[PDB]
Amino acid sequence: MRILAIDTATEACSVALWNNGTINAHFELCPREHTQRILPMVQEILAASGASLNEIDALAFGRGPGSFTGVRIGIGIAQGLALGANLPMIGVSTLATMAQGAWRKTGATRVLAAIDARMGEVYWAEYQRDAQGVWQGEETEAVLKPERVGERLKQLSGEWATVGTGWSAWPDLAKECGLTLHDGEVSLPAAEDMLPIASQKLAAGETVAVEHAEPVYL
Amino acid sequence: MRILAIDTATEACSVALWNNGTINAHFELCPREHTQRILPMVQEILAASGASLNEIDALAFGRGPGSFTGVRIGIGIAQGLALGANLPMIGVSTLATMAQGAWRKTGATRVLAAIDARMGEVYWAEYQRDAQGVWQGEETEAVLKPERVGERLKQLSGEWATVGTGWSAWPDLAKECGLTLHDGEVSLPAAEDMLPIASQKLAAGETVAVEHAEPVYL
Repeated sequence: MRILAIDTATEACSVALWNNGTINAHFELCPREHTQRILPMVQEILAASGASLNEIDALAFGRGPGSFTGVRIGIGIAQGLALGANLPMIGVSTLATMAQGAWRKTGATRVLAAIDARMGEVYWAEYQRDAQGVWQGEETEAVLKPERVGERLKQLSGEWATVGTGWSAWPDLAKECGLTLHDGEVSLPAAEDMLPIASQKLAAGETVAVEHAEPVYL
Repeated sequence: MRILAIDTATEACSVALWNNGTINAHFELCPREHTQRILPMVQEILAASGASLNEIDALAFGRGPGSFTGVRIGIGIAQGLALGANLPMIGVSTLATMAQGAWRKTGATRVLAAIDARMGEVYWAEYQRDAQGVWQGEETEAVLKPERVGERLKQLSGEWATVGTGWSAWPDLAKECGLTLHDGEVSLPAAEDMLPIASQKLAAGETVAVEHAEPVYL
């Protein structure tokens, strides 16, 4: 089947289409104005793989956390796209997406995701890929102050890969914790990494109707 | 046939559905966050008239002028909705929409539309309904300084109905011009008034594909 993923949760916007494993994706840093770029990206990606919106089985959307406005804009477009085509929707975490990206690029299986939320906050998550490739640790997603993150890091063990803008925003985090951290090579989520996660949810039937697609509230 | 109109160009957001003349509409003042309200409004309206998105013949969208961000958000959702359903799109002017509203509520046939654009500017238009009900004067749409509007008013004649927030923002306009002005009873556009205009365009085949739907640039 086919899965179309869309992400506009952060400073970047991206689209990806999954077709029996074969991926078609596009990623670009999105200005303070995302909306104007999604639709064209979507139509390009669909055309590239010779697919119609009505031929897609599910539409994966970025449920955040991240930009309050950006996350909601993306969900809005996604719903529009899914409603007009009667498509089931799949919410995917921005933090989990970056973790999958770390696995894709560096083979990391334990990811500490930290997003530099404005005004001194950070969106945090501790993700660990299990044997079936499902990222465990969604219950750890939270919005914390740098200080509490530093506190959290002292309770962790084993090695981890770091992903997200939060690390460069608060360089003391990786420095003061006694953990062995590796660079996940992921600063921002990419729709292409949303696909593997959306597919596993589809396989389990964890989808939502258009009217129930919403942003995560941490 | 059926026409679905959506407007989020100004401080208000609205949706309306035309079914062989029978209208179903909803209007509400939209906060600094519109996106979150459109989809539900759309699904409500479609359900109320027992219609599916795929049963609609055209999707009318607010092409502005108005909020730079608001206008683009609306177009984005509309495109999403139209693409997933393979629907032809119809751009409708925010100023013309308010003029149609004035005709609906007061029978006005000559409308001076003025929108209070931020930072001391005003979106302006001189609209006149012809015998077939088509609003002539689209070529007059422009972004002007209050002073130039006052200047423009001195070149006009006959009576006019006033619509838009621009009049209350610059009360000297109606006071210093020698024109007989009547209250159009319309401060903000309503999707329901976009319908008659979208229908005439549909009848003439003046529609655009999803990828060509864009905001007006004054």
